[PDB]
Amino acid sequence: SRRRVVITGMGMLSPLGLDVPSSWEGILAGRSGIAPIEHMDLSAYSTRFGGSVKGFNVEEYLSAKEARKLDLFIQYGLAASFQAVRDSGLEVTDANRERIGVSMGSGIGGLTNIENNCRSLFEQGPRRISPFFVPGSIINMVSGFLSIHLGLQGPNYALTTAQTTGTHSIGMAARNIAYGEADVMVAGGSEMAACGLGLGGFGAARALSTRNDEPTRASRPWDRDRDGFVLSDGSGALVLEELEHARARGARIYAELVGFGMSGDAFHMTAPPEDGAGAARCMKNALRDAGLDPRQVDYINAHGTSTPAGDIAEIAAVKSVFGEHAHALSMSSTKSMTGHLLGAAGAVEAIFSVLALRDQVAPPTINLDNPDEGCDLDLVAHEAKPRKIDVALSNSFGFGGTNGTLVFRRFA
Amino acid sequence: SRRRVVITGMGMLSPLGLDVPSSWEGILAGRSGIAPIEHMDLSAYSTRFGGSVKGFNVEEYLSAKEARKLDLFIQYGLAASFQAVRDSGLEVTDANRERIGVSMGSGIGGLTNIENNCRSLFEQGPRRISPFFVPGSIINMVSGFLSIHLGLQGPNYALTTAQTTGTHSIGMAARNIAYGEADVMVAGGSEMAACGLGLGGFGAARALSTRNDEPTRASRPWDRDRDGFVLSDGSGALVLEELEHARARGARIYAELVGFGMSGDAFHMTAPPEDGAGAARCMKNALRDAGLDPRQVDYINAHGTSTPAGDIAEIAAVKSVFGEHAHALSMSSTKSMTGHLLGAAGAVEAIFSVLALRDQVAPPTINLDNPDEGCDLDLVAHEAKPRKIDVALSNSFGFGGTNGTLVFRRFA
Ligand SMILES: COc1cccc2[nH]ccc12
Repeated sequence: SRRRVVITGMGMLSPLGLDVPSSWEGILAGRSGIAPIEHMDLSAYSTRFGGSVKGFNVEEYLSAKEARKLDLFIQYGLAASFQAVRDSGLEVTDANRERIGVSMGSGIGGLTNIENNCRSLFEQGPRRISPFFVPGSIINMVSGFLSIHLGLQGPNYALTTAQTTGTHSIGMAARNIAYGEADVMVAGGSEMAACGLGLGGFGAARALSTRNDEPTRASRPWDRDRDGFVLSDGSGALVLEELEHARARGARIYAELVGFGMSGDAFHMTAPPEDGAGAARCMKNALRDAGLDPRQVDYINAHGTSTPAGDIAEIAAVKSVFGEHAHALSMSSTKSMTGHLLGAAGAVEAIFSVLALRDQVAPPTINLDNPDEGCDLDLVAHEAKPRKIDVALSNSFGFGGTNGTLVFRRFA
Repeated sequence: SRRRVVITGMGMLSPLGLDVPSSWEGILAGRSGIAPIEHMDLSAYSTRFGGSVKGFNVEEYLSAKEARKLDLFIQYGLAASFQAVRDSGLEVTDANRERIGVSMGSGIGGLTNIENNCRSLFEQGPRRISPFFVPGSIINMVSGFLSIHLGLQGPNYALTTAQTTGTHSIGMAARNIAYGEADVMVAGGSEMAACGLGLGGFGAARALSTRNDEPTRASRPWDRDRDGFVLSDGSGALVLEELEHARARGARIYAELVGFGMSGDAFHMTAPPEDGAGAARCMKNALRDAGLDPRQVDYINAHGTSTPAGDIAEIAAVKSVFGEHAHALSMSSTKSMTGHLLGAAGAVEAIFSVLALRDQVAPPTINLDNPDEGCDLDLVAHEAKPRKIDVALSNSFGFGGTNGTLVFRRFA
């Protein structure tokens, strides 16, 4: 019979910091993590900036010998996972190791490593491909390497649902616990797509902002002068735990995960429908799953990518789901500051949604200077808004018309 | 309680055939699909052979223009999915489309596309990268494109658990239906890693058989002369359906999906533990999920990759789980004929497990000329074995120590 699921630990690498508290301080202060990319020569690229993780030290987590074998997206996923497990206070024992699993996903996975090995292959021959190429690059190896390091023998898997990955990963890990396949899951996502193929490939789709001369203002969700998403790196991980398991060990509980929705648009490979029909269907599923009145929703962490079609589709979906209550809730895009962490977006944004509940504050949508036609909700323009938040919703929408919604509420 | 899940449609591309009946005819005849890889200079490579899909015509499924946008692994996944939906007879309507979802996965995803776009990037720079590079290469686009083409609005996602992908996709899709989130799911996996990067990547780890002189004899699970797995391409898709839904429309039911097990080894990144402790937990989890005693199992489709460590771990696991029944069941590796389809292995082997139930026959382990030390189970050496099969297991054990088991039962 369906059990309740709470959040007992969180971990993060973002363009705003090397952990949760440092990231959250940047969020509440309206700070941009977006800057010209230093790690490669992008003079031939139409976009030369993004949200980099600054000063990441993998040797806070892993031996340099093991780190060298792993794509950055695996290193970021392990860092957030280790932080979340530590933050939980959970002790892994022979008694509980079979009941603790992991679902850390990625949208694109080890593109940097795949590019570097493709260069070796093409310039020098197959004998120069790394022996660690496959286990060092494939998406499931966050879950794999975390289980090996911590001794987690529960369900072990990874989702890849493009920009919806971190939201789906957390929702499905919550379903694992809810229906008794696990008592604890580490769940979230990680992404490092800032290589030639990543910036070049999104560039070739003309999906990215090209505001190279003012990167901190590039990400401007619902602003009339927005011109596409800002590519960002990092990771979010949460420890999800069955309520009575958490209560039994005296865990600190940040919030309860009460609702999860999925829906497919069945509309277009990359474009969202302008009326937000799939996102509305996904939110309604999530609110019904949480047994809520839609009027209980106080805060929405929007997908809010800063694309022309995506941002307006979300306003349409929120108006359609919430009717007059759409004018009472606060909705913000933290991508205004972090940029778009792709498969990690829904993981970091789930964490920001939990902290909005802990601290009773709506994070701002920075850069919202001139809201576009129809973008007339409370979008928390410019500055953080202290307010009552009992229920918070986090939305993600990705390529393939794939939608995810998570519903969190305060736990007393 | 929980709804029952049945299989009403199946679809496949494999090295044996461009559909299920052709593939299955090859399986029961002990035919190898392994041959030197064509239209590709493998001179500098230690492995020059594998399981290719032969004579695949994508214009049976897609326009030339839509096919040009999509990696081969996506093409293969869509072909299996379209076959499976056709085979099921299901009519998608406005009344059921929100209850029909997709979970089609891949282990490695778009290596061929990444490789071809690397060529362009290194030679000519980023402005030659295809606009469809990202959506045409990411793993969730089989689910994406299938949902868009057929108007499916149910749960839309993609698993990526390396060589466990197909088994986990089908199992979690079955959970979706059992727990009322969907009435129908298309589930399985696809793979096309026969590029420089895949042959090169696995070859650099010396994981592949190098028996270039006799490719049809390379894949020889539990044989003392085995020297690693054989890389293979293709796809499997199953239509999963709630039982009352299938009966109401007069669906042809192949078999019932009664159990799903997951575990993590938490042991090593690429190698299983010698005693198969993880594979044992996973099978026991699957049988407990099915409410079945190990004694009720009649047929196991092994993971059976032809690796020294992998094959012996599976013998140890089966002896551990099944005790005095270990010899009574039949266990075969269809990878002896198909090679190792990686993320699609669990999908095509779920189909062969269902057809073993339909036709009351254990497929052979071909090339099992000299069983290794302790390989003394009924491994169905050389030739198919007609026998009673009421309960059939399909196991996958992949990188990161990720395990999956599906339990299928005869339906009457
Ligand atoms: C039991 O585990 C699950 C995995 C995936 C999806 C699910 N929905 C309801 C339960 C469930």
